[PDB]
Amino acid sequence: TKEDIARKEQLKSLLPPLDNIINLYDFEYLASQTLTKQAWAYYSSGANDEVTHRENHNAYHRIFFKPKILVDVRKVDISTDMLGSHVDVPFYVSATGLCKLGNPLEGEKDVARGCGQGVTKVPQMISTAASCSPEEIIEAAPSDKQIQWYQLYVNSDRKITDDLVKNVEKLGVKALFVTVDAPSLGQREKDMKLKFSSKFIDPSLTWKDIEELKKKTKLPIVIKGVQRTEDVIKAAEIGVSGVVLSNHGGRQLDFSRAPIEVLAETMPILEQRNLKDKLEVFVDGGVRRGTDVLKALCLGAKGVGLGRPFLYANSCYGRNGVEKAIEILRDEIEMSMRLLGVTSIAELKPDLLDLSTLKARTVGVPNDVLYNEVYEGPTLTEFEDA
Amino acid sequence: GETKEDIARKEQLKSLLPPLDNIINLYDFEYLASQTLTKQAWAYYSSGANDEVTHRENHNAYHRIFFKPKILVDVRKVDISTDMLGSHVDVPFYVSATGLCKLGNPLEGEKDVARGCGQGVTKVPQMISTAASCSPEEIIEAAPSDKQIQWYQLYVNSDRKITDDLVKNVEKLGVKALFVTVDAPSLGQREKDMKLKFSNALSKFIDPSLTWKDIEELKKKTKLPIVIKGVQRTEDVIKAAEIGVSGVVLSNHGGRQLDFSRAPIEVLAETMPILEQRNLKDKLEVFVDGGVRRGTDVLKALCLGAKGVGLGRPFLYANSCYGRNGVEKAIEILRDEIEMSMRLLGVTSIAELKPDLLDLSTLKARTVGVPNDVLYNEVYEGPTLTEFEDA
Amino acid sequence: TKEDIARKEQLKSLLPPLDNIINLYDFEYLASQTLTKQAWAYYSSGANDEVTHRENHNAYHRIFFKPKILVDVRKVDISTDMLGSHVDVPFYVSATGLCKLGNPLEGEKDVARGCGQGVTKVPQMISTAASCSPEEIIEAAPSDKQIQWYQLYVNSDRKITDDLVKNVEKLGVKALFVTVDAPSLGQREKDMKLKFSSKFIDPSLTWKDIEELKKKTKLPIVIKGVQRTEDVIKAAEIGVSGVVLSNHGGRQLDFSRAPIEVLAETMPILEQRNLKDKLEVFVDGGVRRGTDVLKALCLGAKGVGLGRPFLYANSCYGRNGVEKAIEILRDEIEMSMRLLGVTSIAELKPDLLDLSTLKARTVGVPNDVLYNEVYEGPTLTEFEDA
Amino acid sequence: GETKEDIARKEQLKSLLPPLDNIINLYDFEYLASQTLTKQAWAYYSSGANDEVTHRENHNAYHRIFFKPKILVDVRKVDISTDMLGSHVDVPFYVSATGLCKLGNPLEGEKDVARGCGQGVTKVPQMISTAASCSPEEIIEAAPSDKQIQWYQLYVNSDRKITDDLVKNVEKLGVKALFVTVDAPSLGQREKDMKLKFSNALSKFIDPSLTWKDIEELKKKTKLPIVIKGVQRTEDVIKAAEIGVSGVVLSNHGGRQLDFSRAPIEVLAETMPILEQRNLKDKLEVFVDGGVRRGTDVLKALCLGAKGVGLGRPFLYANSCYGRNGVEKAIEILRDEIEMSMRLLGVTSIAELKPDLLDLSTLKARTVGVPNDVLYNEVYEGPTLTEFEDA
Ligand SMILES: Cc1cc2c(cc1C)[n+](S(=O)(=O)[O-])c1c(=O)[nH]c(=O)nc-1n2C[C@H](O)[C@H](O)[C@H](O)COP(=O)(O)O
Ligand SMILES: Cc1cc2c(cc1C)[n+](S(=O)(=O)[O-])c1c(=O)[nH]c(=O)nc-1n2C[C@H](O)[C@H](O)[C@H](O)COP(=O)(O)O
Ligand SMILES: Cc1cc2c(cc1C)[n+](S(=O)(=O)[O-])c1c(=O)[nH]c(=O)nc-1n2C[C@H](O)[C@H](O)[C@H](O)COP(=O)(O)O
Ligand SMILES: Cc1cc2c(cc1C)[n+](S(=O)(=O)[O-])c1c(=O)[nH]c(=O)nc-1n2C[C@H](O)[C@H](O)[C@H](O)COP(=O)(O)O
Repeated sequence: TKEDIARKEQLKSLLPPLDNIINLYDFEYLASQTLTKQAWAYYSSGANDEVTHRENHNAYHRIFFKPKILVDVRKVDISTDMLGSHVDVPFYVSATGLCKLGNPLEGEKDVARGCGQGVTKVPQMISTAASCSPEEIIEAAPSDKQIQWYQLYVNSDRKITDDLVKNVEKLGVKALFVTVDAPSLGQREKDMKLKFSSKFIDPSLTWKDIEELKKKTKLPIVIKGVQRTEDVIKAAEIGVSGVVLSNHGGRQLDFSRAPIEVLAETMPILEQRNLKDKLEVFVDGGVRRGTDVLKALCLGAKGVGLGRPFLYANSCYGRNGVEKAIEILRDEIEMSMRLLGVTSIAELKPDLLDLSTLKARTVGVPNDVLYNEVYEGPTLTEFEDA
Repeated sequence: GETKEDIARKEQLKSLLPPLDNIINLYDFEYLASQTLTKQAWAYYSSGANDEVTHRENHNAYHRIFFKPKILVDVRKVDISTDMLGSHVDVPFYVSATGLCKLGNPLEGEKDVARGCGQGVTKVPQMISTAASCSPEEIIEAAPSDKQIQWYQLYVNSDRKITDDLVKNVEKLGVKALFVTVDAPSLGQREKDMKLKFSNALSKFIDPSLTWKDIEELKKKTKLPIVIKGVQRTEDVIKAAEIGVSGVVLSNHGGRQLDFSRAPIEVLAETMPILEQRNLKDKLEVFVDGGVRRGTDVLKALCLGAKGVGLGRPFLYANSCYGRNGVEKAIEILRDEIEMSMRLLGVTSIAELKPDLLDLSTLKARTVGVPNDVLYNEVYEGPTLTEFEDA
Repeated sequence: TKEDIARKEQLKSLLPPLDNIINLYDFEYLASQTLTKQAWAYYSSGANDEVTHRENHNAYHRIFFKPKILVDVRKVDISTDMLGSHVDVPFYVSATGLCKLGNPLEGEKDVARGCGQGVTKVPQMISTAASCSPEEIIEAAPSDKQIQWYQLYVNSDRKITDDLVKNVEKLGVKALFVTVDAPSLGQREKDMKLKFSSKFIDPSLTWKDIEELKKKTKLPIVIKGVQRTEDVIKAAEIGVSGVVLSNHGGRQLDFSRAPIEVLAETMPILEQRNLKDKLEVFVDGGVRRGTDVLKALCLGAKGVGLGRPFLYANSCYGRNGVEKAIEILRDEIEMSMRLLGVTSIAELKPDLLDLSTLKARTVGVPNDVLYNEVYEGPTLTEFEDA
Repeated sequence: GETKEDIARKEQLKSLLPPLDNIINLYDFEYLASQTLTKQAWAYYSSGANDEVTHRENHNAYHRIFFKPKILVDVRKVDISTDMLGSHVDVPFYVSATGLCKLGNPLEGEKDVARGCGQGVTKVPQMISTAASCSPEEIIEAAPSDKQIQWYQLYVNSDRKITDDLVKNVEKLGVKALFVTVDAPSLGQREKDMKLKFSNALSKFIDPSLTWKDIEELKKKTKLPIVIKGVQRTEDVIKAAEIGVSGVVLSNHGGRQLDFSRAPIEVLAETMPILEQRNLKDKLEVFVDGGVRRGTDVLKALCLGAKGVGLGRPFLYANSCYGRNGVEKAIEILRDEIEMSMRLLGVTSIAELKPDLLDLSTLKARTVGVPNDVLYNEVYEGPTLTEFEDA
């Protein structure tokens, strides 16, 4: 609408220096003002009323910390293992389709770059729906040490999916995340409203098919989009490597629970049956601060994913932005680890958390409109007129 | 009390209404109606009893329920048809009785909802109000389809002969059930309505004497299935089963009667397990209404074991902005919302919607916060986001 | 501040016709705009941060109704007995000092008039701190049938209080409410802020003194301002007639509980010890609708008081306003009784109430300012530009 | 990053500040400071770690506690004096350590709080910060009264000789206890502060290695009572008692360090009963700080068994607007708030403040609402009040 005049003025040199970016929300704010209406709609959107998208995040605040004091914390290590690889941090960039809307010149290529160009090396989940080719993305990663996973929507045409699995294996991805929370497309209304002037994805995907995909590949399988303890147990029973507790960033079923709350529930069940070492359990949704990450890890998550935050960093400052987002988050984790009073990821245990109010998921009774309207609050002292 | 704001409202209405294809959800209809209906029409449709808490609560209580969706289930094909009161129904929801539909649709009123409910590929049951602005005969005649279900809403008169003639007439006109409304012996005080009359409660028409005996007698006078509409507690659900009526609507009249009646979704959750405990499982069909605006709302109620879920206001609004095709669009929006969240839920039929698909652990978290600390919050300044360069 | 120009313009003929007053809040609104800054401050005020004042009301919303349908409700009776007198309604006007601030010409006289001038006769509690004399108030009541109670602050000079008790007995008051929640004055900051350009009340009042006051008078004693089950039991043990569960309209101790919540707690204790008939138990605070009254009565209150609502009616439309406030409330009760499915005050029992969430008295965790600020809600469909 | 808004702030400050007698509560000081301090001073004082939730929570958690006041008790005379760490104290509260008090009071800084704490009829303990802008000697010299209590806040340096000299110096200067701060091995990220630096974390100074052994050693090196400041869980309270230190401050540094540390009032409630269960009753004096702004806040903490309650920010604000007499006014406001609500509580001394005066049943109701339904709430129109006549 010939208004992106204003839009290139902000982008251009009105953007703050990267070094002035304090947190992940800063990236989000700037993204909100500079992207095209449709890039913004496509990235920021959730399903229907977007309660789950929001509740993904808010549920972290239903958990508090019980930190240890008087512990030597001079030295902290936040490295860990995810899917047989050693990783610098306990988080990753979750898979995120069509990055070219926000970063038109480089797209998914810049995520790879930002994930390996600096001191800390963060795993990248690549979308089957990436606007770049899997080859353009792997051959762009500036360090052999960095790792890459492939996210898979299994096609109705299973020949397509059988060759895809084979092409990514030989390109060096270290795992397959099979997305199972999107048999039909979540109704994302922000998109639709602006639009006013599936085959891609097989809705028949079965457990039996996952049993089958186990046999046709040597890459480790994580079932991405589990939303129930019962199905975590089912992933164990069929012997996949892992599972992402996820609701697609609240882009699919609205009133899916927060994965953090589901985590809290499933981990203890997985212990009453030996299964803690069997199944790596990942978590995404709503994660915006180092303490969110820490809460997850304390509950038993092997790793925690982020989508939108990185997507927004990438869309404003490309690869450099991604590297900074990594820096911001990695420091948030170390700094708060220290205040928690532990020194390694393996020391992050449930006794560090206060879980007594996890289930305080409330809906107030409607506000008394008349009563509140006529009431006049207390008032501060004023300053003389002089 | 309308100005020549009849004009501001008319240009609004007049071609400024967006194309029907651009309506995404049931709220849109609501929004459009709020700007285009006459002040009296808007007040009559949109209002509730006293402080309107029950009205809003009806809706919010749905949000105290979350889902436990099944993954990696074959959800290629999905069917949302079911049965209600002995008839096959394309859909698990229906249009509840609303009086005076001509305030919003002056030309056609209830006839246009009959048309919307029955014209297209998806057909929806319609409950006809005793306070309908059109006649029963007009509304039944108007029905474009033989396979479409019309039900009749009854207010029993103090003069029982009138009620007797009425029941005989609608049975003969071919309605398929009687919903006897029991939650309005006294008329709920809808203050938005009163606020117009100035600056702009017992009646013989609805008999405040209606009793359990009266319902018992009524069922010997007709072969139509009888439903008690306006049940607000489990004790009365059990009572309904005892007198052997067909069903019950857990309802509070859309928050238009008693304020601080519970959300029907909450009563449902309490009631159905107690109806297993006592065997009465499928002796009584249990319907729920009020505050339903999304397919996931409908799904939650069915998972608790509602036979069907009714909507009032959303259909009023569609009819008032877009007549018959508005009603069909409303039917399509909701139909699609239900099918699509069934797939994501991991079930393929109505019978497969069961309590184990719901997380019910925070159902009871209906809270009133301690008043906030206005001075503390006033002086407090929150974090801010980075700004763009000054220039 | 020569602004009460505006003030007499509203008062004068800008005031809506009495017949256009729908509810008790309407009176409150109009009062808010027309009273002097200091009358408003003096009436509307609560203690410190005014949480209790507000929580008095909000706690009613922590209770829902379980109403009976298919009950013949053609006929309802809301009459009852309070302190050996038959009363038309199950409520009363609580005592309220200095009514001349709002109604300068008539004051406490107009409350009496409004309480007996129309069809329904409501009891009046008279303040020891009334701006009118007890004689001017009793001799103004236009029906002998109407009843009057006296509220007593016992003076440090007990001669003053001994003659006062004697003067009100012979003037025909049918009871004494001894106020015990105000040994020191609650800090009411709205007053203080505007003011910037005790002996009256004995802080040594003891149980022993109430035992003593029992002997020196034949009028029935209600201890007004009980805030604990433990002290209700103490009023029983010393054989007073009644007790008002009250915190002075949140004008005294902030973070006193809502009397409704205290009611809910004490009534069942009074049954596990025979005491339900022994002690009449009254309740005030926050009551603004017929359903508030009904909730109280269902829990076992013998009556429910209101202050501010009547005070505001009286201050805008004097005696006529008071009569209308009575009408508004009395109809609210009958109408909702009917919808509840009972026909007499004695049928108002706890089984009519849903008490499962009485203790859902919550404080949210602080709002996530950044997260919420950047989030953009869903949006309604717009209307064409045309 | 100050404009010649140094001027807008100076006319504000300059005689436009209201008379001290017109200040009603601790919030007023806060308000006045927010308009008169330099941007850096305001950010440094008012800010917390990351999203600042713990900071606000410190305060709100007090509101999860209600009172069970005793009636018809003789409350003519009331006494709020008590003892802390072996000294008699006029009051149950104290001024916690805040660094850099010269940002707000350029001329006098910490010396003016020393004066405010000790000048008048009511005297209040002062904890001196290691990051004080004035010197210990300056601040102690400044104390107008022999009977006034000064305590010292210690950050142990990586170079322990510096800490050793410091402890010997302040002991000799006559401070009455050591508060060793343990909740800041890493510096909390206070983003309001950072937001100025642009567009306008380990240090050798605070040793991140500090250990339980180090505290044990410290107590053999001084006769002063030692308090561990920044205890955030009961497990560490038990640990403090085991090594036989004098006391513990349940504190999270005013929400300036770990975000999502609990409200200390909540930890208090959990901790004290466990300190009966194990006998350790009065082996350890337990202090609480953070979010305290009213006398009833102080009362709640004492009823749970705190020995004393500390305040940071409110005293900073009084000192920054009004220097020494601001501090005294703050002391008087709070002193009066405590005495007056003791009477209404129905007790007459500190020892009489016990758990049975509190309603603790909703202490755990720390909730996060499900996000609200923006579309539902948007279209919804509430009831309105009557209007005055058009004319
Ligand atoms: C933001 C976003 C997220 C997407 C995403 C696209 C966007 C714009 N997409 S999508 O086009 O199908 O909807 C996917 C995707 O391709 N496949 C997938 O498994 N997850 C996808 N995710 C979800 C992602 O994997 C995380 O679950 C999600 O972003 C986590 O939520 P936050 O963004 O709140 O961290
Ligand atoms: C919105 C509305 C609802 C009415 C309604 C009128 C309006 C404007 N009316 S009424 O004039 O008596 O109040 C009736 C009616 O005629 N008879 C009846 O049984 N239900 C009536 N209902 C209630 C209706 O049957 C549903 O219970 C109600 O609309 C469901 O709530 P929602 O609108 O929130 O879905
Ligand atoms: C509104 C108000 C109430 C007063 C009241 C004065 C005002 C302006 N006064 S007072 O000057 O001491 O504070 C008294 C009073 O005289 N004595 C008393 O027992 N109650 C007094 N009450 C409290 C009254 O008895 C009720 O408890 C209170 O008004 C009930 O709260 P609502 O106003 O919210 O119903
Ligand atoms: C407000 C504030 C508090 C500081 C404070 C500085 C400020 C501006 N500082 S600080 O520079 O390291 O962060 C200290 C300090 O020097 N040393 C210490 O032990 N506590 C320090 N505190 C914390 C103080 O001792 C109390 O725990 C805190 O102020 C209590 O919280 P309220 O302000 O909410 O009462």
